[PDB]
Amino acid sequence: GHSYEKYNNWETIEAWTKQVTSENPDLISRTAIGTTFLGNNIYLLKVGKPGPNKPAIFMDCGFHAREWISHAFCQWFVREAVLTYGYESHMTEFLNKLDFYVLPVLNIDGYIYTWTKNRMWRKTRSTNAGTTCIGTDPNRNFDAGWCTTGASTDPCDETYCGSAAESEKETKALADFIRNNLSSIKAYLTIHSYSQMILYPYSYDYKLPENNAELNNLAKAAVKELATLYGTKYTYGPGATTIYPAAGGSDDWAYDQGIKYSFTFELRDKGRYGFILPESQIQATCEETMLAIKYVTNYVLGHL
Ligand SMILES: N=C(N)Nc1cccc([C@H](OP(=O)(O)[C@@H](NC(=O)OCc2ccccc2)C2CCCCC2)C(=O)O)c1
Ligand SMILES: [Zn+2]
Repeated sequence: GHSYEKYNNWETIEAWTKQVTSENPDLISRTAIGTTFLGNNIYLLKVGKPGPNKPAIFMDCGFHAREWISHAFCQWFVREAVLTYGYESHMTEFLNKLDFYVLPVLNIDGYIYTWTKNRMWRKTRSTNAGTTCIGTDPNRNFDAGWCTTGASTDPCDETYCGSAAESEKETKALADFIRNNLSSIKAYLTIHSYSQMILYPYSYDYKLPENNAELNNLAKAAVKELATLYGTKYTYGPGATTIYPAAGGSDDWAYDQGIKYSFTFELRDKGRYGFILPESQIQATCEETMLAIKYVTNYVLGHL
């Protein structure tokens, strides 16, 4: 049984994507953009009032298996969009004017594994020749300064960058989809935990975006909206120096594809529970994160 206030396993999440789609056929369609190393379907939800050539925002969760509040949020978001459509002015405008592409869980095989075997697992669950070490890091596997810094060429490492960029069926599937929908996608948002931050490019080098001032202003105003609920303090800035150098990330890659608004979110907390954020903080985390996402969304409306 599914709950938005608890963490769901992949069976429950899969069943939910099918169920939430069938009940909101007017606001949600559902596809699979590919399969994982183990053969699981990577589901994508398109949320919005259908219409001709609508611009889109793309958000994914569950890059990293152990970061459960991530997966929890994509689900919370989807329910917020469909429950509040027509009743809350801003989301009503949002869904009429654009589409949200929500990818609930990218790294499905890893996420299963954190339920079955190792709650602290991070990487995919693909094999590597010549070793029993399992997994590539999805967020070192994109073609953005690939494996030049902040990434390991050791398969046993937590940031193993893979045998080549897009070696993972999962990262290939996501890149392929983005690359084929470049004309419509205006923002890219990728949800991780933890740290309470909003990051923008770059991490594969120490240069800043061409619209550096704009993204800085935007992040600053987003973390302000988020604080308004419970006073939760987020910080923000470029990835390389706000967290660490790390090439091959999807935010840098999407940006260099030409998506001008490209952010990595780190949700709660600051380490007191870390990846094991208790279920009793899901709702409050998700509620405050919504205000940040919606603020960014409204701004992007200015550029359609
Ligand atoms: N292009 C990017 N690198 N973008 C980016 C920006 C901010 C964070 C991140 C990601 O960080 P993350 O996985 O969410 C996560 N990092 C993490 O688990 O790192 C594990 C690790 C283990 C061994 C070596 C190096 C790193 C949080 C970072 C902030 C402190 C708390 C943990 C990432 O490492 O892919 C990526
Ligand atoms: Zn992560």
